[PDB]
Amino acid sequence: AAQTNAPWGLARISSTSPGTSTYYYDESAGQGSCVYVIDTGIEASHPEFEGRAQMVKTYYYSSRDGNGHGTHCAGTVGSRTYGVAKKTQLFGVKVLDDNGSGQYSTIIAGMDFVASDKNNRNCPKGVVASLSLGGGYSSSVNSAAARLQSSGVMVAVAAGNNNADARNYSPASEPSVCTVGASDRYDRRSSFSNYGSVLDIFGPGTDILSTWIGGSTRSISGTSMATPHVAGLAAYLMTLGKTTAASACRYIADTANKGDLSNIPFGTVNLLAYNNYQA
Repeated sequence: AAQTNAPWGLARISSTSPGTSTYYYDESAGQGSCVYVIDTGIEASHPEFEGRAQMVKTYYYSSRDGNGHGTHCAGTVGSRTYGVAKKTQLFGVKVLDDNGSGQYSTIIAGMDFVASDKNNRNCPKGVVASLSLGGGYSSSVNSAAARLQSSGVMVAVAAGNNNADARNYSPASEPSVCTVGASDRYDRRSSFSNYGSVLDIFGPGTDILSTWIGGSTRSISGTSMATPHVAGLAAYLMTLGKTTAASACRYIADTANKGDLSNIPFGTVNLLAYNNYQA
């Protein structure tokens, strides 16, 4: 399948070169997979989600996304126009309030929630979790992400936006999950992207168009935007049967575009997520 005039990041993940604008992907499109977006919520009524998104858990007075961040990330995972995996099922877990903040204890509870809740859902092709959040190093936060991964969920986490080594941030620094840095449309490391040996992969993160609350759209930047590209890619590849939740991060690294990004610090992987789809 070909989506013309796609957001640059979608085109990038199906291309061996920057500077194109058509996204190419297998029509299976993540059908039969599920992606949990652990964030500020999802505006599931947005026409872009086509009834495939639902809120399953909140720790606050509403499950609605009063911020937009979670809706944007969910759109990059799986919206019809802005998403990588256009037929996946999206499940929202609201661990962040409408200001985008959340206590680590709430975030940990949300990760343990997903590890159990997947047993209440139909995801024959596999389960992914996208975590566009983080703070300073916490062994308890890292352990929760490790448990979620161990339970059979492909965990993708943001590296962080400090232009610093991600070893000092959580869950970015957990070795067993997939830690995602951000790049721009010219294949440069995004100015804010964290780096370091704990990164596994880069995805598009600067000037990413996606869904927003109020049935709208907007372009924003962050490792929060790169992460759902990788989460959606994992769901897509799992639906194709090419990899599993336990092996998808390594597979994405195996099949990435290699050595194409600029301003990658010595010791950080130079790997850009790529779906290797041959039309």
